[PDB]
Amino acid sequence: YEPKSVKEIFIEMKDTVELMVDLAYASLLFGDKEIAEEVLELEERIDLLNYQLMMHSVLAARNVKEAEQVITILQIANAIEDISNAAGDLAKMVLEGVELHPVIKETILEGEEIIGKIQVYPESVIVGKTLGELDLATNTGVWIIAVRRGKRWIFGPNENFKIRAGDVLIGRGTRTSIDHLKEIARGAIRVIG
Amino acid sequence: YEPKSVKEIFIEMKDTVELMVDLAYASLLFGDKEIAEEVLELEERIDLLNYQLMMHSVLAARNVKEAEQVITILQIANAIEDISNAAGDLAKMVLEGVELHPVIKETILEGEEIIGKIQVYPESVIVGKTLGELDLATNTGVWIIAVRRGKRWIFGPNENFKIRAGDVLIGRGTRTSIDHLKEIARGAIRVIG
Ligand SMILES: [K+]
Ligand SMILES: [K+]
Ligand SMILES: [K+]
Ligand SMILES: [K+]
Repeated sequence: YEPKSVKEIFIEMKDTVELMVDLAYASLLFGDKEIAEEVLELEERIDLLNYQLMMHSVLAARNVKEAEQVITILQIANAIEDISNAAGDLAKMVLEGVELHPVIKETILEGEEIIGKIQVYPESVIVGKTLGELDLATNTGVWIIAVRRGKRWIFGPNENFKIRAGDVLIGRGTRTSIDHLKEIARGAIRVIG
Repeated sequence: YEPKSVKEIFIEMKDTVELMVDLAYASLLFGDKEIAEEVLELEERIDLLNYQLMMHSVLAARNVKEAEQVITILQIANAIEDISNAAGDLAKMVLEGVELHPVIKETILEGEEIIGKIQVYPESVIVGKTLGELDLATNTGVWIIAVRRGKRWIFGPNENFKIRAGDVLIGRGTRTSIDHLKEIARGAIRVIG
């Protein structure tokens, strides 16, 4: 069983907690319980990652100096853990079926950074391309945090994920970026970058 | 004194806490105490905003139904507050001069989403343009969270902020997006979008 490094564990924690906050907001925006449940499942992966980060960290330190540096890692993971649980608190609200004040969804759609639902049409130039090749974050400023494909959800999709007509992309980015990607997705704009 | 709405207060809280997390990571990456101090100052603005959100919220509810909806707002603000304090915990570490384990900066530079320092040269096409007109988030995928201009920091700059040669932009985005913006900033790529 090949050994993982502290860094790769740390990186997954950081990447994961950020995905969780995005999905938490998405679950509130669309009042979607499945997205919310994904957030709680990720919250457990965070706890697991944190445990491994601690195991690795602890064993790594053998002298005072090393110990002090290992502690800085644990402190940041602790802060990450707090952000994780906060995201979990947001998801719980959706899972409880609570009736949300209307300003909540509006706020999510009107902040500097929003969550948007993007329908992919048959004639769009992104149909048949992987996220890896499209690399939407880089090329559009829109970060794809999930895709609804029929009755299934693909959360935090790879660079290997290939887009199909009918897919519904859940993206994060500025309003303008989102509206832009929609036109592309609609096929109205037959060019990316 | 014109009345603010719950939404605008809520929006500033959400926008602000996100800026705080970005700056927290930036203060760790560059071991920069001034950025870290900005994070603690923002943490106070969050508390203030939260207080106002509570005042407004409380007064708004007059019946059981309204009260239940107002509570959903307070619950989310509470989660935001937890993310705020977590960001503050990260900044405290930098302010304490703690010696960071090397994996920390590497992790910030190697995650899915990174923090990058971008030098603007005299010959770059963005010199003399406002963020509003460049709207880098939309047009490049790079989110500018701050600018170091000489001996001064401008945090969370407006759409009215005009870029100058010599400015050092602090951006958030994918590695590829960041490297791209650097070429533009270098003037090597005389075209944006
Ligand atoms: K040890
Ligand atoms: K805590
Ligand atoms: K009342
Ligand atoms: K707490």
